[PDB]
Amino acid sequence: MGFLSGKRILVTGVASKLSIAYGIAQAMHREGAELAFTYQNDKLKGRVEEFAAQLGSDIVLQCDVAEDASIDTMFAELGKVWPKFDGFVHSIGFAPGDQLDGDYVNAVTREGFKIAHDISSYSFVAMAKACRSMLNPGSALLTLSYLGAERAIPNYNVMGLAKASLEANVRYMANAMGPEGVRVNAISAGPIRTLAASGIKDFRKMLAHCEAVTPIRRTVTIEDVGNSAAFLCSDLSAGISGEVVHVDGGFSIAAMNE
Amino acid sequence: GFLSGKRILVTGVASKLSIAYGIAQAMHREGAELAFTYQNDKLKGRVEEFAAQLGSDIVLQCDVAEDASIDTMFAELGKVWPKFDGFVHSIGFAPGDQLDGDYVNAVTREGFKIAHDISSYSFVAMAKACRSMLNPGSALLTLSYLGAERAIPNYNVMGLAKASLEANVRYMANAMGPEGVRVNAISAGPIRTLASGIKDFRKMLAHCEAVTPIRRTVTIEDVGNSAAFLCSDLSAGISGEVVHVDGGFSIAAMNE
Ligand SMILES: NC(=O)c1ccc[n+]([C@@H]2O[C@H](COP(=O)([O-])OP(=O)(O)OC[C@H]3O[C@@H](n4cnc5c(N)ncnc54)[C@H](O)[C@@H]3O)[C@@H](O)[C@H]2O)c1
Ligand SMILES: NC(=O)c1ccc[n+]([C@@H]2O[C@H](COP(=O)([O-])OP(=O)(O)OC[C@H]3O[C@@H](n4cnc5c(N)ncnc54)[C@H](O)[C@@H]3O)[C@@H](O)[C@H]2O)c1
Ligand SMILES: Cc1c(CN(C)C(=O)CCc2cnc3c(c2)CCC(=O)N3)oc2ccccc12
Ligand SMILES: Cc1c(CN(C)C(=O)CCc2cnc3c(c2)CCC(=O)N3)oc2ccccc12
Repeated sequence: MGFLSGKRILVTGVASKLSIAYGIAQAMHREGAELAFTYQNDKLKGRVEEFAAQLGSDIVLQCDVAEDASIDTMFAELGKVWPKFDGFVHSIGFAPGDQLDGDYVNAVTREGFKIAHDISSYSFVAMAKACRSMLNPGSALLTLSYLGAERAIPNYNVMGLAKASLEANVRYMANAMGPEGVRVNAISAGPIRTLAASGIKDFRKMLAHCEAVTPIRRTVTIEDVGNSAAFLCSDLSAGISGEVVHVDGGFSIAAMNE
Repeated sequence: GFLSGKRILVTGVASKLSIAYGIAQAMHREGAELAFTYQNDKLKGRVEEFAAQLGSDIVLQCDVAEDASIDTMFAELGKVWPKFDGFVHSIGFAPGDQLDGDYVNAVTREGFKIAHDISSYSFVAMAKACRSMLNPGSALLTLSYLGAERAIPNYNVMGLAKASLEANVRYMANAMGPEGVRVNAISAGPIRTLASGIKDFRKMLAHCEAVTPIRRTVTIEDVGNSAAFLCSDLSAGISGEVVHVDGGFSIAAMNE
């Protein structure tokens, strides 16, 4: 048996075999976790049920994180099979496409700001509120952030604020839930070409420039972050809570190349 | 006055204890011309009174929850200050219920929505509205708290809003830099005002004094001076920065 052996983990945001959530699910199953999955729309229902079936999982439940009721119904359905379980992965992020186009202060709008912060930052607590009573002692919660939280990156715009809010969310959640044996962490992942990479401007050239100046000298993959994710949600990470772990290849800690 | 020749809009003054009151009169002392805003009909009188005490005639209605109110405010300001040299963003709010006890139990979607709407978005929304009017060498300022960067009990979602605000500072600074605009934040230490009203320690909290390097909590005058400096040409080399004005409380750990 590998680590995460006796663990039951819920994985959100699996929209593709390219999704970060797929890479994470693969690693967690390889390490022997019993998984459950969610999907937003009925367009995804077909795909997620198969990825879940490949990974050996009967549990595949709809959930749009915009709605408090949707979240409650999902954890009620999950309760029928998983009365208690050992945490979940928050791999959801959205902001109206047009918000990420050009100059930040031009693009940004009150509604763009709301949706971005609601879906990418609050969604994480909403979900933790709904299943708090089901979490086992020693359980672990994980989310995914980007360097845009810490720095001003062109055309990332409002998402950077949502991610900043999210990283603070990890901190407060970890602090609130610590005492009851629950750890909350985040992975600040490097740039990967997934469903969130389109229709982003200059994404090809951005990865090329990013792979030249990142110390490890390659762009990170969904396997690398899946591995860290599995570790963060495992008892090997029992001493880590409220932390924003950079699975960056070392990009963020360098400056001025070449 | 190192702030002389500058016209700066100060918001969020509602009391002599108010943090913007300290900033305004520090800004006044250094020869700046000031304009003010008030959120409510309730505040109008007090903001008019202090505006008069600082030699200002420009006092305008502005609720930053409404885009129309902001645009009407800057439209009304345009008639007197067609162009000016930036503003001070001393505004924050979450429903009171949100700032009490366990964060996860306290927080709601609506409480999160308002917290972020009023405390973070309003800052850029205001910049958005007056971007046309901002002179080269203009400077924007906002006020934050350590709860952005660490988990403070009973600060709760305000910490998330503040974190968003501090990120907003960097993005605003990066976007508006090329047009000669600077955008920074003062992360102030705890002060007795607001308004902070109905907050649990609080005086227990106010005993940071024992743990804070300078052996006291920071004052409205300390923040006022720093804010004046940050909005002057003296701080021409500083942009997108979160300057901690809390007597070095943030940089210390385990002082008994
Ligand atoms: N470059 C990257 O791709 C990158 C880097 C760092 C962090 N991340 C983060 O990782 C997470 C996954 O992003 P990705 O790009 O790897 O794959 P992705 O594009 O599939 O992620 C988006 C996910 O959001 C879900 N979704 C959208 N809105 C929803 C909502 N309100 N409720 C429920 N489901 C909804 C979809 O199922 C989808 O899987 C995001 O939070 C993203 O911010 C990605
Ligand atoms: N006092 C502290 O302990 C402390 C510490 C660090 C930072 N700050 C920050 O300083 C700023 C002002 O706080 P203060 O201590 O001066 O108390 P205060 O109560 O005087 O300031 C809050 C201000 O928000 C304004 N306001 C509320 N909702 C509004 C809206 N939608 N539109 C327009 N105006 C609205 C009020 O008029 C008021 O002037 C806040 O942003 C707070 O986050 C305060
Ligand atoms: C990296 C990187 C990403 C990936 N990433 C870390 C993200 O957080 C992406 C977030 C995202 C949120 N909402 C939407 C989209 C992407 C695409 C299309 C859409 O309609 N909505 O996106 C960027 C956008 C601009 C700059 C860099 C990046
Ligand atoms: C310091 C400090 C403050 C002050 N501060 C830095 C803040 O950033 C905001 C305080 C605040 C924001 N919104 C409201 C209230 C206080 C009271 C009543 C109300 O209706 N809304 O508040 C705290 C709350 C808990 C712990 C510390 C603090």
